[PDB]
Amino acid sequence: MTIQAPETKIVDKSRVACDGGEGALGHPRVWLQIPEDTGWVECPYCDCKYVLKGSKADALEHHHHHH
Repeated sequence: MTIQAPETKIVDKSRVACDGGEGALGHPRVWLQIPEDTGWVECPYCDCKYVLKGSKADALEHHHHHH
């Protein structure tokens, strides 16, 4: 019903100290590891999708591709 909330957030480190959705829906201090293999991790409470800084999942916005 709530269509949830895919909250994309780019982090500097791979292991992210997440919490959850609403106060009563998590927030116990949880650390999720972002795999460079894909570039993101999701927390099924607030649906916070953490993208790794500069990862292949962070290849949006605009390309560069070097020479």
